[PDB]
Amino acid sequence: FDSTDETPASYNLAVRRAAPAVVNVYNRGLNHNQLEIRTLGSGVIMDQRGYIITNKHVINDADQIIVALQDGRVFEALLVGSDSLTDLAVLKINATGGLPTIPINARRVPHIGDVVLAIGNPYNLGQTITQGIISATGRIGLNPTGRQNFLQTDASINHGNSGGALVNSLGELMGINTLSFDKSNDGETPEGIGFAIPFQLATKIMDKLIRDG
Amino acid sequence: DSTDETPASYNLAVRRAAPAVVNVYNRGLNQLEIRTLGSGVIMDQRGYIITNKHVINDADQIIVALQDGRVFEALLVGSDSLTDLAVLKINATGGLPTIPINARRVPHIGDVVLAIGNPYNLGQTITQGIISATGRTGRQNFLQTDASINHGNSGGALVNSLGELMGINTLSFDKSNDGETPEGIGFAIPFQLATKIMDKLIRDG
Amino acid sequence: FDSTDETPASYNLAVRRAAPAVVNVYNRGLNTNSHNQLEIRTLGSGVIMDQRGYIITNKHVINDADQIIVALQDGRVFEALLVGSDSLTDLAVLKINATGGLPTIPINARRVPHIGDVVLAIGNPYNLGQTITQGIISATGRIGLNPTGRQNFLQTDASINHGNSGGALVNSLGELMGINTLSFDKSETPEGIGFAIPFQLATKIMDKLIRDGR
Repeated sequence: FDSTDETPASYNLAVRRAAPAVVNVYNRGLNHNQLEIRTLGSGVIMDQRGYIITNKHVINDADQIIVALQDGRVFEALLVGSDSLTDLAVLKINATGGLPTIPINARRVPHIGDVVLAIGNPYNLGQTITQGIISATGRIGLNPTGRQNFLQTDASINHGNSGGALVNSLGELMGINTLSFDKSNDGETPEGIGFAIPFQLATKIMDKLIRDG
Repeated sequence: DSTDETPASYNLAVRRAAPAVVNVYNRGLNQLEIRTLGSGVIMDQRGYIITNKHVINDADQIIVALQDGRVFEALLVGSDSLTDLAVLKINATGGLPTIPINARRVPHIGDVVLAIGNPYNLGQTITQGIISATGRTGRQNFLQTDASINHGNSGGALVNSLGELMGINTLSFDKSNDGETPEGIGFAIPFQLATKIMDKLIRDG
Repeated sequence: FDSTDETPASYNLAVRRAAPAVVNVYNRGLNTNSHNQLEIRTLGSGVIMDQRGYIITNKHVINDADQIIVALQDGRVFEALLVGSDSLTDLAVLKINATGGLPTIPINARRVPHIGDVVLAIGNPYNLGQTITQGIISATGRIGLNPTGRQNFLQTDASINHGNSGGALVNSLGELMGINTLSFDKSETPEGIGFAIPFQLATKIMDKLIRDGR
């Protein structure tokens, strides 16, 4: 066979569309005049004004919040506001050049079985893309998350992924990665159970935090 | 503008297969509480359900919960320790969703598969992997998969992108080497074998 | 008309093309406690690179071997000779002598691996037998300094376990992307973080070791 003309199966289109808007978020603290990285996570640039969604846990008790873009630009971020109920926080960067923004299709309904990519900075390795599916789109009854509206996914999520993007194969934002199941019942480590705040809610909470705080 | 583009998805398989995958509760006298939980697959309109033997062992009461909200008390038809399969029976009156079965489908290594079950009682969960290997003390024959399988997935379904049953999820490899956790190594009883075991158990033979 | 031809989504084509060329590699040492018998000390994977019987594996799989055994998926078993190893890249080259035709790994020298490409990892984790796992290319290298200490690793979330080392990472076409080498294993258990030597570097090192042995 000659595969030179065949095309490898790929979600690179989604990567090129979405990944430039996903940032590395650095929670710096003083411990001396010199600042040190205390926590790191990810964030998503939502619009051209410089508003960024991240996770509240990532940015709590920060003396300085740093945002690093995949294009090499580094900004100091301002905390616009945070919501403990949803674990979301909004940041603001002041930029000249123009900013990459996350694709959002407000009319897209996420479906269970949809291929998704998680985009973030696990263990400070640098931007990482992982692939899974939507395992669930919320819950009707009471469940161990205590919430009714999480997207669940088996796209590998690690420490440093929090605040980052979950996108479909088109690069459209599905959710903001927030949690990974860790409760081992009998020695066994949970595998491929992760949670994201649905994009519709993330949009709404951002808008309210921008205007109110 | 991706408005008319179509997201890559295995939702078709989900719609076809997931309604037939049930939550299995091993309940024990407390009053009455949940002891072990797993999953099960509704195999036919008669109300016969395949599950895992370790899920239902020593139960005072076996409860089966469907995704449509119906809850039934299940009766233990029989179990097979050699294959770790058990058959349950619920009230078939009122119509039941059943698992798609293609008896002529040959499972191939590299086939995309979805695992369907109730891990950690989170509610029905779909995970995606591929068939990693086939034909895997013990003389058992398994399909191996990297579709994430967790405590509570046992007795549940492994299906292909068409929603056709490939196997019954049974085991997750956890044998560490130099102090490390295995990732993406899971085992399912092939559907042909499971069907055979179910038939024998129903006959009581 | 009653039997239609719908087929499930599958990477079986890549499997059929690539998997025959991925071998199980056994590092065997003789012990002086049981009748000078050879026993397995380490196991990994390897990739048959050309018809002559040259095989890429990881250096750490074949370190201190009294005997290196190579097992093919068709059932053939060979004693391999160590051609050479490179500690800088953790690659080793083996040589087998076969009468029949050997299966070889598909290589497209003009293929550029892209982040998001579907990949399959092929190897022998925990001596279960050849195992195929599926992920994507998570990253194709790093510009900045990072915890791996290196700049050219392909990162992947295709599940990699003990025994996968020296084995193949291929795309959906069966074309070699890299040689699986490392897993991020200890700090929280990391999930879906694995590393492969890019096929271009693996090919350059192999040719060097075949020519010189160094």
